[PDB]
Amino acid sequence: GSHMAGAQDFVPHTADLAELAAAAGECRGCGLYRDATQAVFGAGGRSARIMMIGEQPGDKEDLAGLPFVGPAGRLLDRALEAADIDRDALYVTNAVKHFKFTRAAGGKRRIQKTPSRTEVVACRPWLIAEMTSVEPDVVVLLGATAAKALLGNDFRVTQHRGEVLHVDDVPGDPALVATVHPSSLLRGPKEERESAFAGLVDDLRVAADVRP
Ligand SMILES: O=c1cc[nH]c(=O)[nH]1
Ligand code: SF4
Repeated sequence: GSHMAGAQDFVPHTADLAELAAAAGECRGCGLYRDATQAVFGAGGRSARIMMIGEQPGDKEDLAGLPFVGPAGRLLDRALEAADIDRDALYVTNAVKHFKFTRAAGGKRRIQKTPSRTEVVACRPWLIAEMTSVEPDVVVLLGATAAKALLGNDFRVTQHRGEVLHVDDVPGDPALVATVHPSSLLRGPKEERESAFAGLVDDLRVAADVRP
């Protein structure tokens, strides 16, 4: 009803990641396909047991067609290295698959703008498809958007950071760990950003030890 179908019309009944990624290029589940160059689907293979979910592609992601290749990806890799996790053993994706940005004169263009909850819920069927395909043991939710995508619109990362949680409406019942988004660490107060980074590394280590 006045709740949207969003991407559900566009998701094929398949577990194959190539078929899903190509189908996502055709998605018109929300408005974000219009400004964006292409859909940015996940990176990695179905053999991964840990899935990590960011917010949305940024500028270089939208051009490259792959997640976490810009500055946020550098910070993500710093954290993964500190947590002794191999990025190529992960399945990395985003809550929203099309880059949302403004082109408005005169400000910085091609910088991320906040996805609407409408858009996140519209795009969530792709996440469900990816979780059905990869069958992760653990899903790390990087930041508020991704966390709310699976844990609900009233979810606060600051109240549950690093806890190992479960929800009732996701296929296969992976453990969920909500944590800091690496992009949040690019700028901000020094002490809090470094405490947040250490907490991210802790949460990543926790996620790597969990088998529900
Ligand atoms: O892939 C990406 C890049 C930047 N920020 C995100 O949330 N995901
Ligand atoms: S952001 Fe997601 S729901 Fe919206 S058009 Fe792109 S793939 Fe479809």
